[PDB]
Amino acid sequence: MPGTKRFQHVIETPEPGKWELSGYEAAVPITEKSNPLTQDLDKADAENIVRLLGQCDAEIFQEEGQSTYQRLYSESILTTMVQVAGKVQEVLKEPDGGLVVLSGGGTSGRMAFLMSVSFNQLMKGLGQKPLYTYLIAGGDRSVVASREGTEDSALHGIEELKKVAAGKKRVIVIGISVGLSAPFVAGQMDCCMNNTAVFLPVLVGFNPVSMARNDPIEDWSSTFRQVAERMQKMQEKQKAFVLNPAIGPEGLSGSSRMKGGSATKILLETLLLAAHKTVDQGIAASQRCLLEILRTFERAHQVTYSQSPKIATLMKSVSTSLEKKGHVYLVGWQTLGIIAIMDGVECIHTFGADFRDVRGFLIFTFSQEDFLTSILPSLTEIDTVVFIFTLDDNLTEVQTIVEQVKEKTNHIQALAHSTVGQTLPIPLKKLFPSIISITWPLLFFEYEGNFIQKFQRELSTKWVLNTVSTGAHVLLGKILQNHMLDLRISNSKLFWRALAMLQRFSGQSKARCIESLLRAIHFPQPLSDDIRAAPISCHVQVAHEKEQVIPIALLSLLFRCSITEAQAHLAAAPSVCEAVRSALA
Ligand SMILES: C[C@H]1COCCN1C[C@H]1CN(S(=O)(=O)c2cccs2)CCN1c1ccc([C@@](C)(O)C(F)(F)F)cc1
Ligand SMILES: O=P(O)(O)OC[C@@H](O)[C@@H](O)[C@H](O)[C@@H](O)CO
Repeated sequence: MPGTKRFQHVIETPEPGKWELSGYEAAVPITEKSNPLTQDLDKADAENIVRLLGQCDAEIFQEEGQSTYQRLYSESILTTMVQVAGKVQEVLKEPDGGLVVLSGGGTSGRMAFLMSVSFNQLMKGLGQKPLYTYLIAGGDRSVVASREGTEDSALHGIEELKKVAAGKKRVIVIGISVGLSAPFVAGQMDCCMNNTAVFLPVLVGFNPVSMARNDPIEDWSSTFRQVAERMQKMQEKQKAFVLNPAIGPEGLSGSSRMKGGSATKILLETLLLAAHKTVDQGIAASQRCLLEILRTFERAHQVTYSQSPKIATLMKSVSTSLEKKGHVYLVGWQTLGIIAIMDGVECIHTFGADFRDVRGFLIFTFSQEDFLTSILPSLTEIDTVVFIFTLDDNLTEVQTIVEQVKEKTNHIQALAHSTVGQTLPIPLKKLFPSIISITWPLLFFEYEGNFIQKFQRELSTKWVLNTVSTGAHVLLGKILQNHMLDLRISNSKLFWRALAMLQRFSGQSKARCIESLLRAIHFPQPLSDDIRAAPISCHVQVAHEKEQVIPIALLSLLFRCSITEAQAHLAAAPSVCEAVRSALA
């Protein structure tokens, strides 16, 4: 029938009580799963939220139990990390005609950017030509923009790869897709297997290959799963690699910007840094060198979340500023500035928030005075302003801007990284009464710009900002249990996540859920056979432009009513959340 092909991969909705027994839950990719720890995230208070998300983040370092999926510390994974460092080494010995690409969509693309900068610095600091570069779905401007739609083309990913692999003789392509999902990466990886003489594909994500994405890609013949299954066979001959530990579900279901983006840096910084740090020693990469670095990243989480109460407080101030109708400014220096901007942008698609709601700033890339003349005047009693810096930064540029921001605002908490024994100038820096001081041990670093210190600090800032941006929105009641129900469908994965949320919350059949979603997307047009049979990209392109698609679809189903009736009910209610929750009662 019309649509049977498009929706063939959709598993039927199970009867109540058989969600486990039907085999449905076992087929939900780890990355999309409901994290049991956060079943009541929507009820947790600020302090609980910090705790629940700290716990979730800790899962990245949890070891493999006794049958079960491999994890970061499992020997299969560390062995693979070693073999990849090794391949990275061959290139590093032979920089002429060598390149190393880090590629991903969305937050994977953002992580790829940071890491390619860092390792480019490191080879500069040694006076070697930079061998690294990034590739992000939608070109360079996707780094600091919400552009969720650009990950859905495999030809675009291959094109970008073609641009950059120029007339190189030896290219390593690290395809990063947390969900082993993005069509952007799948075609990069497949292209690589078709020219092994030059390309070496390495795929990074956090699903087992048997849960890799398997619905058709509109511009490509193979699925991500097939691609990944074939790379896995190539790994026996060391011609492709898959690096895919389970780190457990996200605390907000499917929000791979969080653990996924964290585990991406942890995993790839660890392995790249081992590789460099051991080439110049005339030693192979070994599990032992990786381990040192992993354990440092694991200390970094303990260090970070020991500041929990102050993280919770900052969340309560971010949440208030937004509950009223203020704005939140995230102001930071060098790469923490960027991480800040990345965080604020992700809030647009993640929570349906305006670009002003949580915005990042680097010293998007504004000057001391420029920020002072331009942005400073727009501030107000109710806003929250966050400063994010090292004691190594230029604290005279820092102290100025806080001086000036104190005038027009008082909610100004801050996030300061220091190596132990450094002191915070102005002991009357009770400009910041209750700072977030993260103090780091002394570690032995033989490289120039202390990269392990950079990586620690970036990760810890990432975690604080992610937990804050995310907690602030849950407190406002925008999250339903641990699901973001009212997302904007802006790519095929989101379209599938929407369909899944409909099955999970209504309990009704696949055909009904699908019908209600398409009716909601295409209203006021009725369901035709063309619409039913359309590529998912047509549904996406229409939904992207609307509001409350998913909640309307769900109300239609719960009330067993039309779209006209569900839209009128939604308008009768005080809020979307209240409409939905009271309909769920
Ligand atoms: C639509 C459902 C059921 O049929 C198979 C597809 N399922 C959706 C899964 C996976 N999709 S995906 O195909 O884009 C993908 C595969 C691999 C990486 S992405 C994404 C969303 N999925 C999903 C999401 C949420 C659920 C929930 C909502 O049931 C819960 F979060 F609770 F698990 C279930 C499945
Ligand atoms: O790395 P993946 O699974 O290919 O996901 C790629 C992107 O969709 C993802 O990073 C998304 O932009 C974030 O908003 C998820 O919280």
